[PDB]
Amino acid sequence: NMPREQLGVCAEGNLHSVYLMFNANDNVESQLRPCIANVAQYIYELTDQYSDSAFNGFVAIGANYWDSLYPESRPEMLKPFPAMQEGNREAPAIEYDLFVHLRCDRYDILHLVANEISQMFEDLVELVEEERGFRFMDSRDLTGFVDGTENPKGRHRQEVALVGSEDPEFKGGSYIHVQKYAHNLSKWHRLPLKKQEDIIGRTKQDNIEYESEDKPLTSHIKRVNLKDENGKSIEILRQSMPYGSLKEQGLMFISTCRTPDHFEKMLHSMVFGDGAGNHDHLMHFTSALTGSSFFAPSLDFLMQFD
Amino acid sequence: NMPREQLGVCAEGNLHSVYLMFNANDNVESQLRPCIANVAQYIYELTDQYSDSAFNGFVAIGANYWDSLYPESRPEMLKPFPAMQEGNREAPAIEYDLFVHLRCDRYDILHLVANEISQMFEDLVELVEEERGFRFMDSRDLTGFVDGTENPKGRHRQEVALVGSEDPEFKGGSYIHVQKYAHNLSKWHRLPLKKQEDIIGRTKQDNIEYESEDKPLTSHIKRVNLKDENGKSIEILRQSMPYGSLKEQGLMFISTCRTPDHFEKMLHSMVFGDGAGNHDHLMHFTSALTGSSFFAPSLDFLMQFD
Ligand code: HEM
Ligand code: HEM
Ligand code: NA
Ligand code: NA
Repeated sequence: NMPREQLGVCAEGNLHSVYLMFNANDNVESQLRPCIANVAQYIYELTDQYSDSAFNGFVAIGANYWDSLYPESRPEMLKPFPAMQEGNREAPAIEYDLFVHLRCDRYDILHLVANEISQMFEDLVELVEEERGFRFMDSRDLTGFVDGTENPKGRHRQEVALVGSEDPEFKGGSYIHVQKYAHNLSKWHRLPLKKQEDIIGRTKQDNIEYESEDKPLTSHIKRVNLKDENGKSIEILRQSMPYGSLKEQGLMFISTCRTPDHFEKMLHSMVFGDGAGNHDHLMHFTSALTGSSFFAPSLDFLMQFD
Repeated sequence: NMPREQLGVCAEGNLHSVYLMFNANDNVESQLRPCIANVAQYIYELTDQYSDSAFNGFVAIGANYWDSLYPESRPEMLKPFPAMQEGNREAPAIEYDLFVHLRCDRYDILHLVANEISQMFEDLVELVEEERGFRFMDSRDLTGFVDGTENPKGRHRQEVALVGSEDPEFKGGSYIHVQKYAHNLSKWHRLPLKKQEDIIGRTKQDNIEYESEDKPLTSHIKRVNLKDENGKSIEILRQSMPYGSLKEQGLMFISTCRTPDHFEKMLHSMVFGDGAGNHDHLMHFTSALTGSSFFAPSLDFLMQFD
């Protein structure tokens, strides 16, 4: 298995993270492609340098810019963010050329690395968005509920997240989708505890999954636990973290997967619901401000250039 | 000594911090004064609740708003930020009604506390500025030099920072000045090491103070180490931390002192220099974007209301 996946795609959780969205200047693709190689490599190398603080990271590339940078070849299923909307439940698409996802248990080291990576890009791209993620309590979303529990574990993570020999040229790569969710915390926190629990489908403190028969059809976990046309579970590996500040704060939702339709099917099920009009009531409490599709290739793919 | 100083004024350093600047709505002083009491108290109480992560904090009150909130009485020496400027060396004044200074070795807890404090203010004030500070490496400024070394230590901190029986009514309070310094890091980091060291007056890595005779008259430490009309050292207790992000980043300079002219004399010496036109060359590398004067009273002063 010659291609090497970037280490931050499947990494276990961290106390802190940085999210950097760049858009490229006109006609710079000849110069960026090798510069992206250096950055990808550096990010990999930093895993070992900063092992002490579990550093890890990845560089991913926007769906709408792939063909300016990599015109000769393409991931089989790559496409733009799947915009959708019903009522107040809006999932907009806002694409960026490049995404740099950085993680560590030390914040000072991410500040340093970010500064460094920014200098690596020279005057070839513009920084468009920057946000900083943080672990909240014992891996909780700012809603006060534990986020992460039913994620793939150990080697299953690789199985779920990484492209394999279905697409030989891009094996080691992952399909990435990012939604910046701005929570309405004042509205949420006026809910009685039982309502909160009924919206997620788990108890808050102890984080105990409801029994099947007890899960409401409008609950987050009922809506995003799907099975394929053959009964098999349809999974993703999420890497999301709380983010923001008083002005604006919520979840930086990140999906990683060997196929892009897993996230889409889940999102459809959340916005549009089950078919008897049972949608995801969690969506009454937060708003997705962005929606971006990327591909994060293997290191080896990124490096074959200049 | 009945008045109790707020615990965050003299606190030892922390890994993280939040800085919140609020301006009050029209004619709300009757309602704010007791609400400020609750907030001050809460911040104190949180020192014990979150001892595990060395939590501490203070609420301070702008020079230009003191008399709307506390018309009956005033700190003896309280006045606006001492604006000054020569050449490109600008120290502007931008005052805010209230400052909430929060600190902790855990960032998640500060996010929570900030959210909470914001809700305490209701619709009586507007949030105007928020920034987050962080320890960089072994307590270094983003210049790569250790910041803090010659600060007062142990009980001397209290001696330097806190008003005493010179002003009985406000004993336990401190005079606070805040400058948001935006560093030009690209410019700084093109300096050869010896130049950097010559600008600060200490060696970078080992942080060794230059000998007197070797300190250049334009070096930061030469300029801000002053003696009074009787030879005695003129001190302040700084509580500054690195802050910001790629868009903008530098030092959140914070001075705390029992008298406000200490910081002023230092700042004058930095901007205007020694008198043979030897100013502080550090100022060629960073720009002070804000300049705010506050008073942080004792808890007991703040609490005597409604
Ligand atoms: C405001 C944004 C969101 C929040 C606060 C949130 C929160 C949660 C929480 C608390 C859980 C239960 C703990 C766990 O099993 O991980 C969960 C489960 C899950 N979420 Fe979300 N989520 C959000 C958005 C999304 C989105 C947009 C998707 C997909 C497009 C998604 C997919 C999933 C999946 C696949 C599970 C595991 C369910 C299972 O199989 O048991 N989440 N989420
Ligand atoms: C860009 C903003 C600033 C930076 C990066 C900076 C950095 C430093 C550094 C690296 C030191 C030496 C280590 C130490 O003894 O603490 C120092 C010392 C000091 N600084 Fe600054 N400083 C800044 C602004 C200021 C300002 C605005 C003042 C006063 C208005 C000030 C007052 C002092 C004092 C009193 C000392 C101790 C000097 C001594 O007695 O040895 N600093 N500063
Ligand atoms: Na490098
Ligand atoms: Na409270």
